[PDB]
Amino acid sequence: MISSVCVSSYRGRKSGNKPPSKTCLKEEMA
Repeated sequence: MISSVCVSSYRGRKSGNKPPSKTCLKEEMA
């Protein structure tokens, strides 16, 4: 695997669409 932090370094490494301003992930979990 790739040594990363809590996240698995997956394509959705945008921070995830939080409850407000869902623009971080904006890529179906990728």
